[PDB]
Amino acid sequence: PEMVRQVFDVGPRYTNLSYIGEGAYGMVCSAYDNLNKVRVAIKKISPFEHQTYCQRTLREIKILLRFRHENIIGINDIIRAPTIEQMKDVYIVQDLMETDLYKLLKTQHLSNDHICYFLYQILRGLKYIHSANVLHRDLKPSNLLLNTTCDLKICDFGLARVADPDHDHTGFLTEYVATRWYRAPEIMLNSKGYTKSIDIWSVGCILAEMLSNRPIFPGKHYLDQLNHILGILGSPSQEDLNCIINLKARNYLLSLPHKNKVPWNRLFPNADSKALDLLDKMLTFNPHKRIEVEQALAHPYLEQYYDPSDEPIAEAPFLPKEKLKELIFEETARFQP
Ligand SMILES: *[C@H]1C[C@H](C)OC(=O)c2c(O)cc(O)cc2OCC[C@H](O)[C@H](O)C(=O)[C@@H]1F
Repeated sequence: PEMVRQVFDVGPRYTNLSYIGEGAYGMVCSAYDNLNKVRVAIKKISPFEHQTYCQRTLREIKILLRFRHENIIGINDIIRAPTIEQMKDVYIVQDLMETDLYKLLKTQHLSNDHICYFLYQILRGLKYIHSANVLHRDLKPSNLLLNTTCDLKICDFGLARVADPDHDHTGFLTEYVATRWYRAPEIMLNSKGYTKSIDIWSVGCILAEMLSNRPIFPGKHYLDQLNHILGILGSPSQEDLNCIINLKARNYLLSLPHKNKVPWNRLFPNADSKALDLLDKMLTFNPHKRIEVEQALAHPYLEQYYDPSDEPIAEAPFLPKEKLKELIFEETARFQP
């Protein structure tokens, strides 16, 4: 088997490997597809020792095999051993992109036209995801891939879940898995992240980061994340506080000194005014007042791209590790000769 840094056993169809980056449970390589005569991306996954890893791998495979959308990366092939006894790793083959938005923002300033086009494609993909009753729950620059002509695709459904708004309520300061800087304020107050507004907040954070090439809320631990959010949004209104019935969460907010809102055009003096208007509506403190994906697509900032007939929706909306390995084996059987 061909080896990189680690067994990367994808031959003989896929040859001439090059290291790219990292997935959750293994590395990502580029390779030559000898059948299709094009280079592809391959992610190695080794989840079978841990139950939670098998959960993350199975649910992502299930979601991506049903999804078909121009702004969501698809699974072209899945490589694994012919038997459950022999399969230790799984390889996911996907289109080879040029970069991810995290790396791009490290060194490239975006024109307003690029910001607009990137945001349009994120929301177009997100409309499809949400139309399937699915939440991505970990949107961030490193999970957005771009090709050489700036077509954008959403990657990593590792933390995705079916929406469950009737069971979203939780206590104050309960732990959360998704990446800190892109967490909506209600995660730290009273939300399990089971509603679609959790994704819109992350997109708002991504928009702000495209405007300035730096994360807008770079919190350095759990409750510090809320410090950063309130430091820019200012203190929540009485009405928004009244929507927080949990006493521990509400009294925490009531204990804070008053904070003024920082105007978006002071933070982003170069930004298009329409982009800042949409940014404000995505980074709304109250999740029930936060703009939804279809409203965001219809916002004037995105007028040159908006076309609901060309923004498709899903046709079909949505355990011991040994049973999960068996389910992963079964879910990947369609790609076997
Ligand atoms: C999803 C992982 C897929 C395999 O990533 C890619 O396809 C991919 C690509 O085609 C080109 C480049 O330059 C990077 C890349 O993935 C980078 C890894 C990414 O930031 C996350 O860690 C992922 O795993 C990704 F969402």
